[PDB]
Amino acid sequence: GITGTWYNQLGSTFIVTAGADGALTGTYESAVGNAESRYVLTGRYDSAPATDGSGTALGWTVAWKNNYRNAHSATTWSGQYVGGAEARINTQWLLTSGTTEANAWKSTLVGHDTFTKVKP
Amino acid sequence: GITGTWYNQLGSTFIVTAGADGALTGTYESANAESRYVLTGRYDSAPATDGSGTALGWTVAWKNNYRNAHSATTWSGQYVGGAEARINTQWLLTSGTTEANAWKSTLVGHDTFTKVK
Amino acid sequence: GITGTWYNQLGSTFIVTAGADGALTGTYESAVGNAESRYVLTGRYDSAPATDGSGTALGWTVAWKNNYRNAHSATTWSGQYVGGAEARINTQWLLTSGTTEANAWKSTLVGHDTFTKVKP
Amino acid sequence: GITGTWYNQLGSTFIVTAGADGALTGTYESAVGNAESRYVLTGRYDSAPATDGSGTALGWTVAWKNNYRNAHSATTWSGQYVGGAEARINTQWLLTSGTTEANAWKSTLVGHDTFTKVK
Repeated sequence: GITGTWYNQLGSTFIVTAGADGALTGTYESAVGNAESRYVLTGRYDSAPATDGSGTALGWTVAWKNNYRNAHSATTWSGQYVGGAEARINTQWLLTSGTTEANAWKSTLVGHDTFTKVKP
Repeated sequence: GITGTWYNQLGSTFIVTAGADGALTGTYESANAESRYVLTGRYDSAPATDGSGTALGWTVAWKNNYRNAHSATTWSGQYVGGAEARINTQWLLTSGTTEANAWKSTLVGHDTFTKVK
Repeated sequence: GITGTWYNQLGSTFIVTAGADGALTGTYESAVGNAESRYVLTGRYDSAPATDGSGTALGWTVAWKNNYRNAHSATTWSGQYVGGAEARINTQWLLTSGTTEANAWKSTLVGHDTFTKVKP
Repeated sequence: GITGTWYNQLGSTFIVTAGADGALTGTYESAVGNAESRYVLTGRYDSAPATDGSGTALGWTVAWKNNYRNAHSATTWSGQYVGGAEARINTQWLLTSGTTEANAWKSTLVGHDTFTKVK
């Protein structure tokens, strides 16, 4: 299932637990950006997905502050878990930095990450 | 500043508690009990005091005890304080799909939340 | 109609002609970023929209190179024209910079611009 | 290196010409290539990219109307071209459908496409 240790295409490590209530909890370690060591993540997933072959919708957030660094920014990943021999979580993400109003136009980066339970 | 009730531009409301450890927890109401959903996210608990906003994000999976849309939305944005406080966000809404339909799985948009209806 | 001079919420100037064949042509002047004066734009729009009250889908691109500056980047706006007493073009945009492979993860900004024929 | 035929991860094809001063013009079609699947594309690219190893920024639009069909929608692709023996155009896209104002919240899909010179 969703619970386990995942890696994206760039080597970031996503350690997550999916609870019966639809909760996601865990830690994220980023291979890119103004980040070091582990950061808390929380999110939600559909705990009763369809039975027609569709994936399981989910999302989570990391605020890029821990006991060692603060980048004044947060990323959300939105996507779906696809089961099978090679389980996969396919996502698109938004990374918003705190900015002044004059700089808000350049506050948000966008991209896509794919996660598997094997390293890239 | 973040803790409390917020209203978007389209008739949605949420109530959130911003914890001292960076947690966001609360309830999102898209329009009655049947429209209330759990929300969970994170925010920068030590933002700059230089005029910059406070970065944050949260997720709602659209399942409750009454309904299930097999989908989830994430909002990514920043809180801006003061007399006209705002949470300015962009969002991604992913639906569970088959592989053949995955190309059309994700909608994108924006929401602005205020403390006054 | 779409043809005319439009302004976004930041005061950028969008001068566009919508041709009978679905073509958009014109110039863009940005209120923000590494930009000076007018840049070429081209795009497309639905020249026969639905008659059920729906807006008119459209999109356009600016590469941020002109005779004065080159930011090595390009923005695409995707949206729809909404007729009314206060005509409006509502868009979401992607701004991709040319980067190295190691920096590609942070190559693309995302935002939303709304245009009217009156300057705010 | 941009001019020619490109193929995405899901079968789609485009034939583009990159003009000297930054114009992109061409046709976007399905893998089958029948006339009913072909649409005009136009866009722009950086005609003087950096020389430090960075990609070439570009974008283009297709409105999904041709002489045969009209889906009342348009897609923009924003990305960069990377040359070499394994040349690529790496993009993210936005697909906006015409909607009423009440449905505007669900008007815009987002995704990503990677284009290569071989199928």
